[PDB]
Amino acid sequence: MDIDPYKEFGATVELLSFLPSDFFPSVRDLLDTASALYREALESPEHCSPHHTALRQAILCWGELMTLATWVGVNLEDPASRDLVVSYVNTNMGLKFRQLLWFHISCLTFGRETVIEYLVSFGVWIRTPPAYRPPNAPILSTLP
Amino acid sequence: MDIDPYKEFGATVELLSFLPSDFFPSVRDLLDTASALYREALESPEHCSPHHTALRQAILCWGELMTLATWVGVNLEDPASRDLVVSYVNTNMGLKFRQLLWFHISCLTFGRETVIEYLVSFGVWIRTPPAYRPPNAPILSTLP
Amino acid sequence: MDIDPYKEFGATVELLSFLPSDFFPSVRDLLDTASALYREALESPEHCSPHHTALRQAILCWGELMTLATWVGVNLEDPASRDLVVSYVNTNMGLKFRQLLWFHISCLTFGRETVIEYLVSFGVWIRTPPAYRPPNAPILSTLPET
Amino acid sequence: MDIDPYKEFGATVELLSFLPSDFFPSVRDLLDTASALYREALESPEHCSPHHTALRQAILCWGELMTLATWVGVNLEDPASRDLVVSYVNTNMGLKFRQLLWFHISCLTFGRETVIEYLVSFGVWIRTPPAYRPPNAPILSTL
Amino acid sequence: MDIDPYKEFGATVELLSFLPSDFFPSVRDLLDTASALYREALESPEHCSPHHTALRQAILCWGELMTLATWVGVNLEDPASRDLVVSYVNTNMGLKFRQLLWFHISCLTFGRETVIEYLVSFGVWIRTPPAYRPPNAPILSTL
Amino acid sequence: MDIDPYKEFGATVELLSFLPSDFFPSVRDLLDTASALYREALESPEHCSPHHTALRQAILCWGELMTLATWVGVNLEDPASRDLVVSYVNTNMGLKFRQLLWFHISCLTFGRETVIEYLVSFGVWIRTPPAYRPPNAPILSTLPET
Repeated sequence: MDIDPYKEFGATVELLSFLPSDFFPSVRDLLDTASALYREALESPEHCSPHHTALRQAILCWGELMTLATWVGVNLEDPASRDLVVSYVNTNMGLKFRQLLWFHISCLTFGRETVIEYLVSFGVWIRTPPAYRPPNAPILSTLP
Repeated sequence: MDIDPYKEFGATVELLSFLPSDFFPSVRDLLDTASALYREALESPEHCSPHHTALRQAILCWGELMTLATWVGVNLEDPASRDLVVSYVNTNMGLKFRQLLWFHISCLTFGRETVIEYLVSFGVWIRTPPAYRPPNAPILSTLP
Repeated sequence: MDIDPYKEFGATVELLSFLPSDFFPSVRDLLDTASALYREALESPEHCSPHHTALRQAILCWGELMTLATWVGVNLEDPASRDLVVSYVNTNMGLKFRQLLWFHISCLTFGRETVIEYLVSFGVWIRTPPAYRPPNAPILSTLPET
Repeated sequence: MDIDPYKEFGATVELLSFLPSDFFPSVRDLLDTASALYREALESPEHCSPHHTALRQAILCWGELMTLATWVGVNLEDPASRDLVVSYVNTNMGLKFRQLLWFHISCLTFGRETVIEYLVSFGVWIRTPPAYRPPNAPILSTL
Repeated sequence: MDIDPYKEFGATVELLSFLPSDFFPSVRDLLDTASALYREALESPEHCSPHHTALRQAILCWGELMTLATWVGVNLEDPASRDLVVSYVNTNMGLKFRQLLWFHISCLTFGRETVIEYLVSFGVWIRTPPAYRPPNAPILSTL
Repeated sequence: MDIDPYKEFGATVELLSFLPSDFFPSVRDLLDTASALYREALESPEHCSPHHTALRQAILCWGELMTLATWVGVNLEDPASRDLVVSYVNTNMGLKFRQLLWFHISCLTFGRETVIEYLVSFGVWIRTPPAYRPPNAPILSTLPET
């Protein structure tokens, strides 16, 4: 099996792997934004859009990892391996979760084509020397 | 946040929690069946159906848990906590994964309404005393 | 005040008395069925039918007895008395509770006319000696004609 | 299963919490009024309103509860246990029966909206300080 | 900036000066009635009337005031100061809250013109000499 | 009782929480702005819009706290207690007062949709690391299309 999580939405792992790994925001901010903007539609009994299904699945899965961390924070005596597993869970899967949440939340708000164009724009802007690029980096916005 | 993984497809956690916990098949059989029957459509660049997106997400997530188990099978010295975490990962999340995979694979093949009717049928059939129920339990099939 | 639970629904008590005592499912199975199949409709602020209203009163009449069962545990300092009370409440009233729930849920799930026909047919089967009786009793299901 | 006894009739336990428990009449009076005003209807072969179904089921539950006292009277071998259970049954489980009977008799006699408005108005009377509260409490009438 | 709390609803502080301060009910009753009659509407995602906006803002201000007592309880190091401020907050600033809550609940229940007429009529009753004043004060009803 | 000030106006608290604490003007500047721009409309006997009614309650809720500030001065004979009370009242409640006034006055002066769009856009700018962030933050203004 080879399931690419971005192949049905028109992107790839390489494209999202184009931008540096520190450009994505924290998990808490993403969850706050999602709850603030789309909770109603995320909890309805409707196939609102293909993005809603993916977001629901991802949040449901993250809940189980959180419960696992809480359980292993009690059931396990040794604090050495406990800390190691906690850090692993909060870093390795956290990066992927951050990328997926960022992509889906941005595509719901600004539209998928705009996000796919912005990826290419920022990737090129960040690699050309500074003296020959515009001083202001691109940013997603709605007001003119 | 309250995301029910079955609310957009017309079911609930209670309904799927109606049938006993031992009725679902193993993970390996489900993966074999999925690979045999729908790999082509699962790997295309198309929003084939809302079920394909959920299956892709679930398989992608299960891959990370498998990689985590492999990593902790080496990086961790103590075999006591290692075994505990391995068993936890292979049981607690395994049950949920089995339920979700069974539901989606059955709904792709036989249709969602048929699976929702079969749930109710089997749940009632299993609770009435034996002397007053038909000796043959219901089963999903295609041939007459 | 002579009141019969099944008279406004087209049935009677003598019709329902033919069924054997071991025919009915246990209370926990009936509660699980009712929950899983009608939680949303049983909590709505809307009238749905006489069956829903009839069930919404029996469920609460049983819950208060369930609380009474626990109450006597920490007030009555006599194992014999508490055991007798608990067993009486859990058998004598439990049988009627099961019988009522089964009838209402079967009217909900299969239609009322089908339930009445099934009862009429089961009576005949149960009233004949086993020697001349077919080994298998009737089963409840629906028919295309309605 | 989180079921409200009045959710389907346009009220809730919150609204009925306005009235004190010393306001409802005894069981005997409530049963007498029902037997004098609606016996034939309650013994009919069909349903007339959701109120009739509710009253029928409540009266059946109360009768099944009353048989329990008679049983314990002759099957229990201890006086303290033969009295504690009877007192509990006749005092703690009679309050809810009184409230339900009052609500369902009043809704059949005067009308549902009238009962809702009567509760809303009694709340205002009971909330007022004594120095300004009238001496006559609101009452239900159908003249 | 010379703003009247009731200038936009057809009344003034002059009219509300007819009623004595011993006539209004306690805070608990007023909050209970609101929670029992208008909770869902007050938690809605849109405005229904100017009364809902006023009630929302007043309840928020009251809650922010209530947190102050809890804070002073654990951050003040003196008993006299830990009591004087609490007494002030709970006695001097509760009167206005009671008046506003009474006005806004009564206008939603019975209607604005009814409240204005009720105030005008209560003035006449309170102004009369005792030797001729009736024993029953006017009351608001919706039967 | 869960009540949110900005829910009937199309916004939320999490949306407004992104703005930094030093973004808002001081209380005296907001009061001067409100006076100079809407004294007549805020004293009229007519309903004008939900914004005017919302402001007319907050102004009085703040004035009584302002009076309370003075009252404790001539009753509490303890510099520490009075200073703690005054500072708490003038900071903790002052921040919320400023945040509410700014939002309502900005909805009055620029239109509500513009305010919501500006908040949505400012969040994105503030959520990115400074290294990849343009030096200048967005500014609030109106556009011909409406």
